[PDB]
Amino acid sequence: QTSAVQQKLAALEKSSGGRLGVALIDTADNTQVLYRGDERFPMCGTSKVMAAAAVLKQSETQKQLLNQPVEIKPADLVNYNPIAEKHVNGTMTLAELSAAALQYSDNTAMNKLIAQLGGPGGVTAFARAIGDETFRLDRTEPTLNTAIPGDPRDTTTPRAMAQTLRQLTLGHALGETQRAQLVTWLKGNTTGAASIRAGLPTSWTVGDKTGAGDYGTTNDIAVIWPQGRAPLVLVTYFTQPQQNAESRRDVLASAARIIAEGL
Ligand SMILES: CO/N=C(\C(=O)N[C@@H]1C(=O)N2C(C(=O)O)=C(COC(C)=O)CS[C@H]12)c1csc(N)n1
Repeated sequence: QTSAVQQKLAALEKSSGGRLGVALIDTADNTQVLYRGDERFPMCGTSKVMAAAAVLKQSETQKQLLNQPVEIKPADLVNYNPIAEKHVNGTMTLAELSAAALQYSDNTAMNKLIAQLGGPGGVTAFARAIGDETFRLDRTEPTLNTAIPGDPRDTTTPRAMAQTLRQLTLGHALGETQRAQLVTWLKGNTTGAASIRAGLPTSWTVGDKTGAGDYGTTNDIAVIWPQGRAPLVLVTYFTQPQQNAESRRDVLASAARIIAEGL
């Protein structure tokens, strides 16, 4: 059985030609609205939130960890390194790496976060530690974005990622200082204007992390503070049947617009 919300999302999905996954959590009453909420989707860059959060968790017991400089070698650079390329034969702190990964989608920066955690398995272990039983990170950048049909690697479900993003940004999966830091990073994201943000009232404060990959995979996860009501968490995942499909950030904006109706 479906609600009008789910029917609108299904119609959007059909018109888009792809596969859409949505999870909304309204913290006013802890209700969820889901569309393909328990299907796996390739996370691509939305996985950078889990890696940054894992390092924040480490820093709760290692207080200067975020300010630890990490060497950036020429050999570290991968396919998209807008911030890290400014620091080749130099350093970035774990805070700077987190900001670059989250706010500029820097893939080299993500690889340093992954390395700090001991590899993709370290990121997954953090996910399990905060109660996310679904998330899995298997690969480093750039191959974690291959988004191959049927491939379980580097996937999660909309429901799981929404629950986790809520716990990280509004709940207490992290310490208070670290939660605030993650919120600050997400709020300052530079890559999200055309995605969930484009489908929501401009007066709402939004923190988000985008992701993109092959199969026209177009993703965004967001924490949302509407004017005068409890915050929301929204995950919108989208992927398409053919490997070189075009990005569709408009589909994410449309999904957000549908979800926002009545709120
Ligand atoms: C093998 O890797 N292939 C990638 C890829 O690097 N995806 C990563 C990902 O997510 N990224 C983000 C991200 O984390 O959102 C953005 C966003 O950056 C900007 C400026 O908005 C830039 S691409 C990078 C890819 C991307 S699209 C396609 N067919 N493939």
